[PDB]
Order: sequence, then structure tokens, then C-alpha cells
Amino acid sequence: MEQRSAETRIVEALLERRRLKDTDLLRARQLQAESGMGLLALLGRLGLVSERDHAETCAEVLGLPLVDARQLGDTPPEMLPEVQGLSLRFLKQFHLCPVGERDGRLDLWIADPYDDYAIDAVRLATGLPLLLHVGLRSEIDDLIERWY
Repeated sequence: MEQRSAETRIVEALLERRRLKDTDLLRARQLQAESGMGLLALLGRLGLVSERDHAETCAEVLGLPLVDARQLGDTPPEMLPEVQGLSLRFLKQFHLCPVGERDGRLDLWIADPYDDYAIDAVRLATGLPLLLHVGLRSEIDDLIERWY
């Protein structure tokens, strides 16, 4: 049956013949991520979908909570050292912010909860399991400047 895209299988053949390295792909993907050419992100940037409809619909489809900026404080809470792993630059680029730990889990406030690239970058850098809370992109961005 269907399993992988044609492009995935071509990249894999190239990797097996060592015409690509694992390292090439981490970099390509990083660049793809920074391009902002995802579908919803681009619709947003064109003015065609409000932050709120984006936020609400994302929450709803993924069965996630939606957190208002008024439900958070004006300084970061105390958090396990390795919210390092997370540069302020990374937070701004992907519009997300760690806002808490209860208990082993890191609460992550995120504008694009469908963005597995960014969520897996945070899982990896942090080594903590995540709990996802959706917010409006601008609210998250203001929080970031405000705390950091």
C-alpha cells in the first residue's frame, strides 16, 4: 500500500548512497521551518485568517486547551534549568513559550500546535514531556518580550 511520498523515497535513496548526510537534512528542514511557507502561516501573513480564528480552530481540531494571556503572570515561574536548550530567538521564531511545570510536564503555550517540527525541537532540547496550550500568536509574542 501507499506509505511514503515520492520525495521522501528519493531523499532516502540519496542518503543510502551517501549523496546526502543526516546533517544536510537537519539544515534543510531548519531552513524550511524558518521560511514561514506553511499553509496556515502564509494565510495568516496574507491577512486572510485572524489570529483568533486560527487559535480557536487549532484548539478545537486538536482537542487542546486555549489559554488567554490574562491567565498568566508577568514574570516566568521557576523552571528546571533546561528551559535552556530554548534560546529566546527560537521562541520568537516559532511563537511559543514555556509557561510552567506541573508536575514532571512542561506546559508549552504555542500558536501552531500542528507544527510537529517545532514541538519535536522542544521535546528534544528540553528532554521533558509537554503539555500543549494554544494561544493567539500576538499574545505569545508579547509574553515572550515581557518575560524575556
